[PDB]
Amino acid sequence: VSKGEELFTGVVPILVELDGDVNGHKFSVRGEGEGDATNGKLTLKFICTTGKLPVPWPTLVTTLVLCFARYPDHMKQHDFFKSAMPEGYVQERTISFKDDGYYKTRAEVKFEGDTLVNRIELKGIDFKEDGNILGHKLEYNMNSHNAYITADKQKNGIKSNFKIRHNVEDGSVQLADHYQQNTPIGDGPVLLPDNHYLSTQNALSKDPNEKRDHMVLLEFVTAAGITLGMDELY
Repeated sequence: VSKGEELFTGVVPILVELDGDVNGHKFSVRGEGEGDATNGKLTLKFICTTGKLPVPWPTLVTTLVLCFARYPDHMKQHDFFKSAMPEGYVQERTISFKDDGYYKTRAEVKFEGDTLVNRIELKGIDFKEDGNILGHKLEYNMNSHNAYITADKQKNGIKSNFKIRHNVEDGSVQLADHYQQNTPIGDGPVLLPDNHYLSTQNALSKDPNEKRDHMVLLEFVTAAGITLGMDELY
């Protein structure tokens, strides 16, 4: 059994640190805020600490803490992310932008003291310098999306693939194809889920008093997709 989910019954401080390198354009992002897994809510503010972000903020949303998803009571058995805590998990992605370059990300999500920390290394390769990404042609928003989760028993974790649709400023859509894999950091017991999905919504905004390049982010993540019998009504 895992008492990791007991770490998320209250409001939990969050720290996010990202080092990025896209086509040799280097940058760093630091975010801070708090997560409320009981409601599936994230409240975060991110700052590009190196000045100007060379990619659009929306393209980093998926990279910048699924342990804060709201799993309904009758799905708590399928919450891999909290089960790996406090030792945490590694989250790896390839994000392939269609007709453009790709991100490779490696993150460690784990508790450091009282704070849930997401520390990411990102490399971007083969981008067009005036594509939608390096050219900053994407709208500052984030459509709602459902990401299917499947067990990865042969790696003792989960995997997921899903397509993010970024609205382009001309009205077209930029597809970002995500392939994701998570594996625990510690040796403890983890829950391997049945197939299900996470339903995510986002609101991106700006802080009036912030002169630095930044993103204020509200996010909701709720698990769904596991059929509910009357046996769980008990």
